[PDB]
Amino acid sequence: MGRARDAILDALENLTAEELKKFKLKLLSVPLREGYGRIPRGALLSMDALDLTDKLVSFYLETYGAELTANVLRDMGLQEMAGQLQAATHQ
Amino acid sequence: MGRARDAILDALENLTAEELKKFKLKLLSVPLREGYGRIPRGALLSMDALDLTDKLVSFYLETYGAELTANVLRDMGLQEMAGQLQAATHQ
Amino acid sequence: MGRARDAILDALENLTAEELKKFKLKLLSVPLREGYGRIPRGALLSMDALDLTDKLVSFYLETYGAELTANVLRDMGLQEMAGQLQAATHQ
Amino acid sequence: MGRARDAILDALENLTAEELKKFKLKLLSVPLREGYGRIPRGALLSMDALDLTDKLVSFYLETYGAELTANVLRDMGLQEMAGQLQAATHQ
Amino acid sequence: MGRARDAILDALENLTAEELKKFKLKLLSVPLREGYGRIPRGALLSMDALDLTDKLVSFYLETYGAELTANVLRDMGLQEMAGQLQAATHQ
Amino acid sequence: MGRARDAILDALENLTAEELKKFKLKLLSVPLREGYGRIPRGALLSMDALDLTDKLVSFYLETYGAELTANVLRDMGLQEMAGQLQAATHQ
Amino acid sequence: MGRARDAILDALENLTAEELKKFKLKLLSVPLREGYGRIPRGALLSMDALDLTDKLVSFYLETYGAELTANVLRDMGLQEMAGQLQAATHQ
Amino acid sequence: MGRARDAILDALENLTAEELKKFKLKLLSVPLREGYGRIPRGALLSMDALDLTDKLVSFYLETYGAELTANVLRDMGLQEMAGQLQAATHQ
Amino acid sequence: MGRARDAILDALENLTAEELKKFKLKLLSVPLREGYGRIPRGALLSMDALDLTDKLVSFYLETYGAELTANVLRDMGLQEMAGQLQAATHQ
Amino acid sequence: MGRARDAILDALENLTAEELKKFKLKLLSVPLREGYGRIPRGALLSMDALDLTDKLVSFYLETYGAELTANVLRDMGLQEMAGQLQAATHQ
Amino acid sequence: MGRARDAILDALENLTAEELKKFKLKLLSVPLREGYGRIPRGALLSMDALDLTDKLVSFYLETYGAELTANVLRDMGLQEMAGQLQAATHQ
Amino acid sequence: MGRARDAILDALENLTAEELKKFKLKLLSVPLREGYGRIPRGALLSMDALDLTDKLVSFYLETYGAELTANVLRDMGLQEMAGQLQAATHQ
Amino acid sequence: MGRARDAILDALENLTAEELKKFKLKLLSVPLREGYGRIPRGALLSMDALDLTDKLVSFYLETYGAELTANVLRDMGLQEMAGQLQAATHQ
Amino acid sequence: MGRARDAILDALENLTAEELKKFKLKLLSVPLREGYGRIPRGALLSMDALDLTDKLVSFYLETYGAELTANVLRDMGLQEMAGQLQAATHQ
Repeated sequence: MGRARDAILDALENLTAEELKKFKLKLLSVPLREGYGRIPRGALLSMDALDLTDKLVSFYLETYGAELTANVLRDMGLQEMAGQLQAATHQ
Repeated sequence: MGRARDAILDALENLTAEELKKFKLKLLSVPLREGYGRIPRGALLSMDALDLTDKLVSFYLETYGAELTANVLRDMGLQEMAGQLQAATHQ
Repeated sequence: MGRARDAILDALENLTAEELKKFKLKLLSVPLREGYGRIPRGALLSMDALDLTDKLVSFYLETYGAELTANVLRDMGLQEMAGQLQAATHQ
Repeated sequence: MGRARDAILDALENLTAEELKKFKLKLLSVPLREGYGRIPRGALLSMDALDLTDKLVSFYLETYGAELTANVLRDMGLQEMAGQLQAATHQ
Repeated sequence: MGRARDAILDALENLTAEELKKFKLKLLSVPLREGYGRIPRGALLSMDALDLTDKLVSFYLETYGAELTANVLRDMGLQEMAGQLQAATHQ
Repeated sequence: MGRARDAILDALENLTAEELKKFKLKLLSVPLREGYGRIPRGALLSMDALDLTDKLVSFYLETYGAELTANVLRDMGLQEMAGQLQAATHQ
Repeated sequence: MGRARDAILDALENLTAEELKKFKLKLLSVPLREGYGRIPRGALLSMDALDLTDKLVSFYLETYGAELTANVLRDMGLQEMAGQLQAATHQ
Repeated sequence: MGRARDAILDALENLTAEELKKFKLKLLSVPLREGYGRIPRGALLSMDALDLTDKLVSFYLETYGAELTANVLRDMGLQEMAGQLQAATHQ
Repeated sequence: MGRARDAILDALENLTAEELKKFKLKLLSVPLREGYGRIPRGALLSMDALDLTDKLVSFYLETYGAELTANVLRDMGLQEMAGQLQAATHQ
Repeated sequence: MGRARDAILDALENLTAEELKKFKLKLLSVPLREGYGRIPRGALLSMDALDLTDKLVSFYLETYGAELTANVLRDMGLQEMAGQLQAATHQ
Repeated sequence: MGRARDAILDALENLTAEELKKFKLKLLSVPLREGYGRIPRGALLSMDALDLTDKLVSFYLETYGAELTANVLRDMGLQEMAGQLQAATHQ
Repeated sequence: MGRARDAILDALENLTAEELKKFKLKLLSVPLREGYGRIPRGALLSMDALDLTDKLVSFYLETYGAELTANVLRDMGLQEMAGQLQAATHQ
Repeated sequence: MGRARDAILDALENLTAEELKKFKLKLLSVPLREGYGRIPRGALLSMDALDLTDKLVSFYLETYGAELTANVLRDMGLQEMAGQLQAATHQ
Repeated sequence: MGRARDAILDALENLTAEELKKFKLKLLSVPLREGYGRIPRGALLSMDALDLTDKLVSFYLETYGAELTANVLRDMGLQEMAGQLQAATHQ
């Protein structure tokens, strides 16, 4: 199996309990590519980091999951974690 | 078979674990059209979203089930979920 | 032979294991027209869906069997199955 | 056949699994008028709502069964279900 | 020929597969009037409802058979079938 | 189905979590008219607003439940909420 | 015939299925007086309450069967059933 | 049947979940009179209030069960519940 | 015989107890081609993964069963299991 | 001699006992061509797979028997057994 | 007589009932060598471990039966039981 | 008949459901004396306390069964039940 | 049998519930040696420590199971636990 | 049974939620006498005062459990509670 389910985790474990809430909230309205579903609010607003990584790799694929996570992280301002995630995923 | 069972599921899965309890509680006293039964309290206060959608579509019909769910959601305040459900059901 | 023995089966097979028990219990006290016997308690509380349909069509005629099944199903609130049964049997 | 086997069911399905256990426990020590037996503890501690209603109407007659159910429900506090049961059975 | 042979059947067909065994067990120890024999344990613990009714009406008389069946049903707790049998047999 | 179950909820939702504890505590010693039970401590000291409304409408009736809630709210000082509840319930 | 075949039932029927298995297991190692056989393990671990009472009264006598049942019931802790069984059998 | 099985419940429902664990823990080491068994630890640390009352009235008798519950409640500090239980049981 | 009965299992065994229920629920209303029956609701809402795969390959053929499972999995959002299912079945 | 009795046999042995009862029940109401009799209920509701195949090939002919059993299997939902049966019988 | 009928048993008795169903399911679609028949689905989905071993050694020979069991165990994941079976069979 | 089948039960009944699963798991890898068999994994991971005691006394004799139970309890940490079992068994 | 099933357990019981979730998550994407299967996601995300150890020793052998557990523990950071496991396993 | 399971509780309920964590942490490294096991981290870092007392008196005996608790309490500075525990235990 691909390692992308780990590189996401290392990016979502560096977020404090305050930035994780913001990440989950931003995940509710980020534009999505065609053919991909959206996580329901009831489950999204209660998952912790681990379930979030699992469901991100589940709904989307490894490549698109990593790209979406990086885009959301750069959207909220945190570019250190976003840069680390992009570096880990690309090569 | 009507697709309104999926529309109700897509609306009841966007409610938090606390809003679902409110929905189930309001379902106990909402006025009902004549000839339609009322869900017993013993099972109402224990079902999750999936069982709730199934039993809602079973007890009432597709059209009346969607209408009742929209009315209950509108009553409790959530104006976005009711709008989405009405848009999905009407056309 | 009449097809009413198949419409009842398609309706009693759509009930979960808990609703079938309720159906069998309510079959013990539903009002009956004159000239029609009542299913004994000893055998009724143990039959599955197939035996129940067979005994319903044997004790009661096809028209009255379907009508009684629809009435009992509508009494307990399950009206999707009742409407399906009425549509199947009337025409 | 009398309808008392139904009005009891509607009383026992409107209370959750938590106080159904309390109802079954109270049924072991409720005072009984002479000539009526007591439900054995071996089955009473595992019977669900449907079986409980059936056994209540079987051991106890319709009038006394409804009266005993109403008295037990009133004893444990729930006076809405007790009121509904009295209204249904009395007239 | 006596009609109460039917009524006993109507009383023993309302017993599920469980309390029929209990009825047969109580038939081995119920007190008996003088001049009446006891059913041997070898064949009693294997008969169904029909054979049980036939042998009950054979060993004892029609009136005493009905009375004994009613007494055993009353002693084991079932006070509805016993009342129904008494109503059927006395008049 | 009375609407008094919804009027109480609106009364128990506009008060903060700090005074919900005070309301539940005052509910333990409020005088009660004869024939009505008292909610046990073990359950009472743990239910939130929704279960509290359900239990209040269950143990007492609609009219008495609303009156008791209004009286308790008036006792703890909140005159705005008691007035709103009385206005909703009376007409 | 002896009535102790009934009282024994009244002891083995008011205990749950979880402790019936414990009773049957403990019946395997209880000491016995001389001249009395032991119930075979193959049949003992499968009988229900009724067969257990019948076999207990068959293998042992009325008095010794009741006494052994009371002793075993005391050994497993249940003293209410043992007390009522002794009260029934002694006089 | 004695009513003391009802008083004990009224004493075990007036203490919160945290105090129930303490009660069950102190029940593991309270001194017992001779001839009375001790509840096994495996089942004692998992029962709720209802099963606890049933087991207490089962292993011990009505009077000793009430007395032991009162003594344990007094030892663990709760004097109000112990006094209420003693008042309910003694007269 | 065809190997697609193994791939479907490999897709249905990667779902937790929660989205398996969603899969079963959405299997009740997915559009079907002509000549293909619909799984009865009574048995569908109780099967585990293994029975579900067996029945899916039974009612629908190898290719259509795999395609329907893939479509349903895509509809609920899980496009990781759907992707591998399509990869396995197509070649 | 015609080997259609083997195709019917190995088609009816690929379905569980639960589906065999459904097959036997639906055999009671399937439409029949003129000149062909109907299997009586007395034997139909008791035969196992082997003598069922024997009776199907006896009452009807090889071609008509295979066609009828294929139609019944198709109607009750199993499209996999029906397809292989048609493939075997046609050529 | 060969001992492979025992080595298979020790392999099919050391796995829980959850993966016994998986074993029986995968036995329906595993590739088979030429000249070897397939176990009918009607009986296969109901046998326990002992009947399964007997049928495996009857349909397939000792060596091929052991080899097929080892292959099926390997495919489903369990490589501890498969290694034990290979060690017991080969030498 | 030895009493060691009881001392084991008292040892396996004073430990909660969490330690019972650990006990059963450790029973799969404990070193065994020569000439004694090992309990198969299929049945071991599903038996409760009573079945576990029966099988322990069946496979291993009284002395070795008690000694093995004491050793397993000691190895898994519980030094109180192990000491109690040793005291009960040795003298 | 080998002692390796005990070394793993002691490693998995010394990490809290939050690290067990991380361990089970990293078990979904760890590289695997050829010929070894992967634990299905549906069952993996719900097992506790004991079931996890059982499955780890089941799918992978003792040596590879311990090695993989140590590798995952080092990957997720815990170096004390991995060192203890390696010391227990190697000698 | 010894009273050491109570005095230990009296020493652990006088600890606020802060130094209880310190007590549980220091319980992970306190030297142990030979023959006694160590509580795993998985449970030690989540158990409350009552579970802690139960597991302390379970893993160790009464005398050693009390002595070890006193030693740990004295180690972390709290001498009032250690002195009280010693006074309660020794005499």
